[PDB]
Amino acid sequence: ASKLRAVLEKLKLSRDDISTAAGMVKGVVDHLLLRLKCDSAFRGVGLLNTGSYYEHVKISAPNEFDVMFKLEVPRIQLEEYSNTRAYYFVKFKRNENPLSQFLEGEILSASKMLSKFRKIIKEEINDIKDTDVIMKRKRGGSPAVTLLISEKISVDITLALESKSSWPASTQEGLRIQNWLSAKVRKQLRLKPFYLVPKHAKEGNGFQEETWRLSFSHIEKEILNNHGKSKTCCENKEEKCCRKDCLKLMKYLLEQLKERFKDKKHLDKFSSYHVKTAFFHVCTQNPQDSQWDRKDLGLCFDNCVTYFLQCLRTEKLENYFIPEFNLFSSNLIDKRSKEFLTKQIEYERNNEFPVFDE
Ligand SMILES: Nc1nc(=O)c2ncn([C@@H]3O[C@@H]4COP(=O)(O)O[C@H]5[C@@H](O)[C@H](n6cnc7c(N)ncnc76)O[C@@H]5COP(=O)(O)O[C@@H]3[C@@H]4O)c2[nH]1
Ligand SMILES: [Zn+2]
Repeated sequence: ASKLRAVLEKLKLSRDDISTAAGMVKGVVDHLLLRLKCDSAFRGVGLLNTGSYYEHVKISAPNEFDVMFKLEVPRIQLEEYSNTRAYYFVKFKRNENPLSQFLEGEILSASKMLSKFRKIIKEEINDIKDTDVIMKRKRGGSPAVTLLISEKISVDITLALESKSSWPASTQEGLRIQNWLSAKVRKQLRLKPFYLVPKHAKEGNGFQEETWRLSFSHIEKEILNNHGKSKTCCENKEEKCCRKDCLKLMKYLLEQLKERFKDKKHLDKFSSYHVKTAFFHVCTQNPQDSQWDRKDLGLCFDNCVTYFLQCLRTEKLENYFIPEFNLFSSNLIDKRSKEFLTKQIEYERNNEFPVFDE
């Protein structure tokens, strides 16, 4: 526990780097919001509130940042890419929109949208003269256009259609927070927009470049900051839970494991979204603030680690919002690599976590 307090103390020692670093990110992002609004399609574009540093800037890892550009898109009609409960075709309600230039039938093409997004951004980068910034569009069908700044700091930018209609059927039994946050809050949250991002649905070898995927990062941000059964959790000397510290340690335990196997990238498919998602399932499972007292940090950390282990062991980690979307299927992650991480976390848990030593 005091070993873990030590670990949290160290992480705090870099709270000011990711302060100044994030101020660069916010600075560049604003340049983009200007040029994109000039375009007719992306006219009503704006920043989505998903991050802690500077209100729109999310931190996934040290020196990795994350921004969502939301775009209001009236009259959405969804067609599920069937049996893949998170992936959707997108249609307008038949009568005209400016997004017209991206249709492929009755369908809004994701990659067609993504392509113009990119040329607009790549064009602003080829113009700015103060800083050296570059493009890194590399990874496997990601919706993220990724900028790199002064060879140190990297930003994921995501286009996000905003639908203000009722969440789709695949989320009906998701966001199971009624025991934790309340039936009341779940109705409030599920009244809020949802977002579609242009991560395409695989077709085996390639993709289906007209399919979007659901996102709820703004809900994730809210249930992280408004995290207690008590409405006054973490607001006074008497209600200090360790919920946020427990998510930080989990994210950090994954990053340290990832460095140790930097040789062959044996764990490269694991992700802080996996640790976050699993941490939400624990909160659902332990709903009371009494179950996250601050002086019980070591116990709470174990609770998080075992459920993660169990998720790796069972090859099942449900998306928090779409219960039939299994982030740990073999569609997505090989049997072999999940075995790998179970062995290394199991050992880490059984020996007071030597990965956190000096
Ligand atoms: N900035 C950003 N926002 C996204 O929504 C997102 N979705 C994918 N990616 C990247 O595309 C690639 C494809 O991974 P896949 O989608 O098959 O599994 C993903 C994805 O299902 C899930 N995930 C990550 N972010 C989100 C998110 N905001 N909403 C839902 N699921 C997410 O966790 C898995 C690990 O992905 P990452 O390894 O962290 O980055 C992925 C990866 O590079 C994203 N990058
Ligand atoms: Zn709290």
